[PDB]
Amino acid sequence: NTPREVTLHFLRTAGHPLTRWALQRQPPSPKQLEEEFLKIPSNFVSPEDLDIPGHASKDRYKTILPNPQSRVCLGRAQSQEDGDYINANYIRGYDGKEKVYIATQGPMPNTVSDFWEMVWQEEVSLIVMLTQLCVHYWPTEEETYGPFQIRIQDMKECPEYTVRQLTIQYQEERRSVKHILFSAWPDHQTPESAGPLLRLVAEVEESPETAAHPGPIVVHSSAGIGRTGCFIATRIGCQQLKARGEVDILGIVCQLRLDRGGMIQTAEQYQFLHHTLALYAGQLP
Repeated sequence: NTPREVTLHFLRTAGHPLTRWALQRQPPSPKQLEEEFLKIPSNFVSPEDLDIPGHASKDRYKTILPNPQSRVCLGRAQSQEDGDYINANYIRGYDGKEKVYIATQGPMPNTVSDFWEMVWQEEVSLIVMLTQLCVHYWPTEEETYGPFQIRIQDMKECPEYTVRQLTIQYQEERRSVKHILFSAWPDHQTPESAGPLLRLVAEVEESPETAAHPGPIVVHSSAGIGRTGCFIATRIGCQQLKARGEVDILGIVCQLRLDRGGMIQTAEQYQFLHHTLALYAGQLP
């Protein structure tokens, strides 16, 4: 037994299944949830676990690093660019389905081109952005980012988020990307309430998946783990509730940390998950 095998074994086997009923009517107590959250290992990687020269200039935070086993590598198919590094991980969706999301930090001014390279390479058609009133990496009208031309076709303000219809063109090929900006979500905090979050999840679910093999949904926030983690854990929890009438929230969080260290930052965020999914249960047939 080493520290890492202990970590991996916990994340791989821990679980606390909650029926619709137990979720709505008899959840674990706030104290039980705090103690449970604290037992979940972070699965952060040490800087000694990435061998990527000069990656630090492309990280917003020195301690929040992409796990190499699930890291998104930039193959540079479209650029004369240098190495393969972006702080972003592939995230498994419902039932362990691969590459349903890419959790990444919001672009820094020097990684905007890398972010757009990733959107192209991975055939991303949906971006979910979580923020509070981070750069303006999309254009007002039209901008070129490296080899890519991005144009905004439409901008629609909803009560809780702004939906932008964008296009990305490389050479002859121009793709549609839907962009959803959800504000009023501070880092290390929860949304103001669960309703706006559930309506964000519904907005994502109702987005048209035209592709034969759909790309990953890009979810980002400042660090790419707290608000990013809450969002993705909420969607997966809704999916489990709807398909099976139960949710294993502890398992969901553990599975997300296998994909990217530190997903879901606070016990309060973890408690809000339970609260949010208790509400979603009530919408169910």
